[PDB]
Amino acid sequence: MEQGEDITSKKDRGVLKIVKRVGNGEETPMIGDKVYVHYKGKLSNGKKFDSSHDRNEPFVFSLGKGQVIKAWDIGVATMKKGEICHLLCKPEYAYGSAGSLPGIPSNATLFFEIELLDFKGE
Repeated sequence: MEQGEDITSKKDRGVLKIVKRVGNGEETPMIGDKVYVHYKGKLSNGKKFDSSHDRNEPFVFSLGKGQVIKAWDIGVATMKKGEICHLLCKPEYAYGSAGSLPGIPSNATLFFEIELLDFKGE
């Protein structure tokens, strides 16, 4: 039984996490860390709207700086190196009413698969 963990501060089930592969040790990235991920995102219809693998390149960002949707700044901060999770993201924690068009509609829930490849201090 794989139940989603609500990892929001407001506990409004806006970001739900399920671990699919356990990572190494207990360390998680800190705000400001450079993080390296592979990911896939699907819309509710099951079609991919995004994927780093489809670009053949890991995605890199600084954690906690708003360089990614809120759901990722929250979610990746909970991941161990080597961890794979699924992350369900309500639009309020993603692209909201604006969307990111044309690929991500307004008011869309996003369904991610994320692998935390590595992270390091700023």
